[PDB]
Amino acid sequence: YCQKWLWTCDSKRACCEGLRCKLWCRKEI
Repeated sequence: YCQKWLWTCDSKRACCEGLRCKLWCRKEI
């Protein structure tokens, strides 16, 4: 689900739940 976390969901894998695939995935609220 996640993308290595702190990595740009794409060349590795999609983004996790809540994360922001915009530019780079990362925890947020």
